[PDB]
Amino acid sequence: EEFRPEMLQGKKVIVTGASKGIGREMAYHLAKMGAHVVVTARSKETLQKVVSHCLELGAASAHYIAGTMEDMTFAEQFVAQAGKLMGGLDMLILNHITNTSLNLFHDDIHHVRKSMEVNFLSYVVLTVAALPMLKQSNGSIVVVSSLAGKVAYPMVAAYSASKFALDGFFSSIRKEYSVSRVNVSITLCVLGLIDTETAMKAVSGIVHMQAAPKEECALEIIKGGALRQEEVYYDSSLWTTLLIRNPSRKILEFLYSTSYNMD
Amino acid sequence: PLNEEFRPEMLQGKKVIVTGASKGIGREMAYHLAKMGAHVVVTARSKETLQKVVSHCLELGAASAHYIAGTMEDMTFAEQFVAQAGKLMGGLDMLILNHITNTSLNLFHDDIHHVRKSMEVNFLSYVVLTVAALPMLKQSNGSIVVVSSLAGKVAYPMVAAYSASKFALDGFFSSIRKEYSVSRVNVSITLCVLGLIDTETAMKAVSGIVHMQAAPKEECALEIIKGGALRQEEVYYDSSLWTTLLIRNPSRKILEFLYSTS
Amino acid sequence: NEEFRPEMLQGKKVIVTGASKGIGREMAYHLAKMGAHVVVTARSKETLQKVVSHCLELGAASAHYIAGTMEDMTFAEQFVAQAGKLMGGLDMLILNHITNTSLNLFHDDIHHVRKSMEVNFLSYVVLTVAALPMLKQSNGSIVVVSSLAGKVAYPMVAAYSASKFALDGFFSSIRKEYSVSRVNVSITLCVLGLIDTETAMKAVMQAAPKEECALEIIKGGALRQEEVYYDSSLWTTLLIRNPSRKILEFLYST
Amino acid sequence: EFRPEMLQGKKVIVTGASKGIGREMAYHLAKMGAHVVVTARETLQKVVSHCLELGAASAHYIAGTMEDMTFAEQFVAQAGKLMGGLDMLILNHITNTSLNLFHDDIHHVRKSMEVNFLSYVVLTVAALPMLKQSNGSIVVVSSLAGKVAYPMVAAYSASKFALDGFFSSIRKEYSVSRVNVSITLCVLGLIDTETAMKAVSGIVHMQAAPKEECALEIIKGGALRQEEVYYDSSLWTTLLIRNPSRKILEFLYS
Ligand SMILES: NC(=O)c1ccc[n+]([C@@H]2O[C@H](COP(=O)([O-])OP(=O)(O)OC[C@H]3O[C@@H](n4cnc5c(N)ncnc54)[C@H](OP(=O)(O)O)[C@@H]3O)[C@@H](O)[C@H]2O)c1
Ligand SMILES: NC(=O)c1ccc[n+]([C@@H]2O[C@H](COP(=O)([O-])OP(=O)(O)OC[C@H]3O[C@@H](n4cnc5c(N)ncnc54)[C@H](OP(=O)(O)O)[C@@H]3O)[C@@H](O)[C@H]2O)c1
Ligand SMILES: NC(=O)c1ccc[n+]([C@@H]2O[C@H](COP(=O)([O-])OP(=O)(O)OC[C@H]3O[C@@H](n4cnc5c(N)ncnc54)[C@H](OP(=O)(O)O)[C@@H]3O)[C@@H](O)[C@H]2O)c1
Ligand SMILES: NC(=O)c1ccc[n+]([C@@H]2O[C@H](COP(=O)([O-])OP(=O)(O)OC[C@H]3O[C@@H](n4cnc5c(N)ncnc54)[C@H](OP(=O)(O)O)[C@@H]3O)[C@@H](O)[C@H]2O)c1
Ligand SMILES: C[C@H](NC1=NC(=O)[C@@](C)(C(F)(F)F)S1)c1ccccc1F
Ligand SMILES: C[C@H](NC1=NC(=O)[C@@](C)(C(F)(F)F)S1)c1ccccc1F
Ligand SMILES: C[C@H](NC1=NC(=O)[C@@](C)(C(F)(F)F)S1)c1ccccc1F
Ligand SMILES: C[C@H](NC1=NC(=O)[C@@](C)(C(F)(F)F)S1)c1ccccc1F
Repeated sequence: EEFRPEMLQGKKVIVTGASKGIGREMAYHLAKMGAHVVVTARSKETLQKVVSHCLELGAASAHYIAGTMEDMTFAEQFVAQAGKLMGGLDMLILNHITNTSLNLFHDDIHHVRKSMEVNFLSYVVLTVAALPMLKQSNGSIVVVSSLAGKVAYPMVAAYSASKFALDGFFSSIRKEYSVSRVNVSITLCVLGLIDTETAMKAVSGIVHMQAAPKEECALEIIKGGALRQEEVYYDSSLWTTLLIRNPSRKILEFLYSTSYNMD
Repeated sequence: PLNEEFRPEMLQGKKVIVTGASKGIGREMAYHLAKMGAHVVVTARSKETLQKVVSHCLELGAASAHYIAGTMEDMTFAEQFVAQAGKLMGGLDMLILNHITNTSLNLFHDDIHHVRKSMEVNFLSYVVLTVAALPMLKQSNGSIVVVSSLAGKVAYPMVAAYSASKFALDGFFSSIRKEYSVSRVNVSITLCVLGLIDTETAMKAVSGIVHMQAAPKEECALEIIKGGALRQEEVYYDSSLWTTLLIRNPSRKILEFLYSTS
Repeated sequence: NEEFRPEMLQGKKVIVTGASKGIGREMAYHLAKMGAHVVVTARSKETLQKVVSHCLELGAASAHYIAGTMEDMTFAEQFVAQAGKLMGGLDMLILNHITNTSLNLFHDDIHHVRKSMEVNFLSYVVLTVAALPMLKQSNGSIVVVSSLAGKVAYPMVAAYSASKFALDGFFSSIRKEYSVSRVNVSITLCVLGLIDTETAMKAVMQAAPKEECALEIIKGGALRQEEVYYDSSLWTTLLIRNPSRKILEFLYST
Repeated sequence: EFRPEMLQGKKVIVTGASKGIGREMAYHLAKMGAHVVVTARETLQKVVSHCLELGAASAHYIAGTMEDMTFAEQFVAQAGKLMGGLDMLILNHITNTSLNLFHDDIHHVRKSMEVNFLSYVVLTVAALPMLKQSNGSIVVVSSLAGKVAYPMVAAYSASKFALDGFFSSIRKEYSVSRVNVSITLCVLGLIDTETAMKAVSGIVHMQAAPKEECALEIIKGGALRQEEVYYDSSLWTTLLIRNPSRKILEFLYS
């Protein structure tokens, strides 16, 4: 069955990194469809604006909780506070990333580590905190990832490590869930260049290729999440999105799906 | 890569670090390297097992053989280990990154400690060891060998934390190889993708759960070294040597080639 | 955009070639049970009468046979004209016959190569050409039976494999021609592994069931699928797909 | 790795050598100092003389139509006599073709199959004793259309696909029977040949590679005893043509 805006009507959603970029755009779509949303990011000032607009858009309710996802206590506590405020949770959209520039890896281990903590580890912590509420609603988890979390790109090594780790972690637990019969879907989003302020300021110097619109991106993420799709692909090039599928991975996974015996 | 056949003489007098070399694949690499007449420095936590590896290496024919014991959970050890290892041999030609944190098969529930420890031991420390070794490797136009798994190319249930860390290795080191191509760094990076190998540890952890043909650790070890010496980008090793034909990704090579002009 | 149910063949007008034995005979039986009109062909006149009588028994709307050799292109063309006359049209053309073949090393057997190409490939084109007006009348379907050896190289089946490869290239090309020209005739290529037919079991390895093979060919044809895969091993069937070929056709489409 | 030394003094046949890629192959072989025999249906005399100007060890022609299988078998015996043996058989000729939707042109399908495929098998059968003696090479020229479906070239595509099925199957027969003759299938994208440019202008919107390098890459591949040789304008494309799932399935080499 196709996508219909009424799927999100009165759904309780969390969106992280929702103060700008694709995250903000997702908050607004959900707002228009009349969902309950809790947005988060570090900056209370920009979050206050996302919230007022979400209200003007017709969100069933909108609120923010500010803090840094470098802090795993905040991450864990935020999900509880969000869930209690809404009276449950049907969808968790994991979107935030730590600030990153294009540069050749030098000696910047602290940045590799910060990338792994914010972009990967916090997502695991947020998922654990949310799973009980999601099991209750038979809800879904949306993980926002990149082309560089599927293939190798220079200039983004710390950031690619962390997005590859997302695919590794979440694709493994999706298999775990389907045998444990946990009715929580996990959707991985693989995005090419998207025209967000920070992306444009980060890349527009070095490389360049055509950036897709953030507003359509955001909407395509929500729909893959709504339709319990395993992977969402989104780029300006149709070539790229055809090429990003990995049929041989799919083959190996079925091949090996028999050679274990679990209960 | 080098357009030529592997010959053991390629490693004679070469200066090599092997991590997690107290047992399993790591120990067999040290032995192979010793038989070939390389200088070897091995590491792991177990002082006592490391001493035994060193003794066999010396009588096997190593130009020289030493060990330094410590935990790769400690990023200060990792960084110092490499400095100390390069002092022992007078430089470094190959760095083989092989160790991993003790892990066993389990459904993920809420062990964030374990996910964290995995990322630190199986991923972060490899970055730290690589930063420390790069100067020495540049002086010798040498090689980095990163040992990985099937579960670092495809999803596999029960190894979620481990798989996260091995995927991250592909992502990090594959990106650095691109960067080494742009900036003209003559240090090869070989990522090894292994199926089930019959190591003590693996055999106990998967017994009764997975039902697969385990391949021989001795041959596995040699293929890794050969891969490294021939400066291959990837090495594939599995008992079912046809499976290794799937795991290569031409769409990925194409997108990497395609975006190479942006 | 659907799933299969036997009732899709009820009242359909279906030609089955190579229907005197093996898979083709099973296909005719399946179609009879589904209540189709069936015109069967093969060389064996006396065997075909027996196939026809049992098809009636089973519930075919009607059943007829016409005997002849598909080495004769004039027979191929006349057969289709007469099959259409007996049925009042045509909904599905199942092209299944092959010439007699053994596993053998290739030395100097040009005559076997040519004959393979004639019977296994060229007769399929002639029958298609003759059937096309009617299949256009009906928005019908062409079902081409092929082989693993028509996708990949196998020693000892060189002439057979040349003819099965040729089928893929010929019917896959016109299939794209029918898209662009908006001809609503589907083309199904069935790629099959070892099947437990009397002929194959002697000539030759895990053999899949012929009865179940026959139904799967019909299903793909009925659902208007581009390719159908059938082997005793699920592993083999996963691998027969070629995503890369799909990309390149997707590519060159512009 | 390849060096022009490799072909100095080698006895080579080039078919369809009176125009385009074929002609260029003779020239390269001439600048390499090879014995060439070239064939086609006059212009061969022009080609044979220019081969001498470029310093071929010898340069001869035999004119005929590869529609005639008697000619084909005779031409090779003749050519083998003239050079006293054969090292490389380069099969390059094709029948004249146009871009066109297939409708009811069975004669063209038949002609294509005879000239483009059956003749290549006739030439190989006649060449096999000599190529065995000299541990030689067979080089088959094929196309994108011989690996993927492509509208407008159905007949051609069938014949090219048939070359792949046939020659890759015997390649594997040669290995298991330890016959030390190599087989090189060349898969070419669009080349800026005089027939191809006239045939596809205004219809295929594609970048054409040059005649010169194509011939050389063809020659190198066969000199180097490579299984397949891809050549197209697109650096892009050529990573997708390789089919690992085919490789894997063939590894029911058992
Ligand atoms: N844009 C692209 O070209 C593109 C391409 C591929 C993938 N993606 C993916 O899409 C997602 C969104 O990217 P985007 O370009 O929209 O991002 P963006 O505009 O930079 O927004 C990032 C959001 O995350 C927040 N954030 C930064 N540090 C944080 C921290 N320590 N704790 C909590 N939140 C933090 C930011 O707000 P604060 O600073 O106030 O905390 C901001 O709200 C990312 O996951 C990215 O990987 C984007
Ligand atoms: N065996 C397989 O089936 C298989 C399959 C796919 C990939 N691989 C890869 O191949 C490589 C070797 O695996 P294996 O099976 O040989 O493993 P193993 O036998 O368990 O060896 C692991 C090594 O790492 C050391 N180690 C553990 N914790 C450490 C720490 N904190 N700091 C430093 N060293 C530590 C161990 O010694 P101590 O405890 O004494 O420190 C031992 O020397 C790994 O990278 C693995 O991911 C193996
Ligand atoms: N069996 C397998 O393992 C297998 C595997 C892969 C693909 N396939 C494909 O499946 C199809 C059926 O194979 P099968 O195993 O069922 O073969 P089969 O039992 O030998 O039947 C072949 C049919 O073709 C007919 N035939 C033979 N020569 C003919 C001619 N010159 N003119 C007209 N009809 C002729 C035969 O009947 P008459 O003698 O009465 O004329 C018979 O009815 C074939 O297209 C084959 O390539 C089969
Ligand atoms: N050019 C491309 O864009 C392209 C693309 C894909 C594949 N290819 C392959 O490259 C090879 C050569 O192509 P090309 O473009 O060079 O073709 P071409 O320029 O037209 O040359 C074809 C040759 O075949 C000869 N020929 C034609 N009919 C013949 C017959 N009945 N008997 C014997 N010889 C005959 C012609 O000489 P006469 O007319 O004097 O007899 C001519 O010498 C072919 O196998 C083709 O499939 C080419
Ligand atoms: C958020 C963004 N992510 C990207 N993800 C990707 O795969 C890149 C390379 C692009 F989208 F292809 F451009 S950019 C990014 C990551 C790292 C540095 C800058 C930057 F804009
Ligand atoms: C070291 C081993 N690595 C593996 N990597 C893999 O891909 C596994 C699943 C196997 F090889 F496919 F079996 S096992 C392993 C990882 C995690 C737990 C046990 C264990 F033995
Ligand atoms: C009809 C059959 N076709 C086959 N096609 C195939 O791909 C073969 C090799 C098999 F199915 F893989 F076994 S068998 C066949 C072809 C040639 C000789 C015998 C014979 F049984
Ligand atoms: C010789 C050429 N062969 C080709 N082979 C191919 O695969 C084509 C479609 C091209 F190479 F893709 F352009 S063209 C050709 C074949 C048939 C008709 C015209 C014509 F130019």
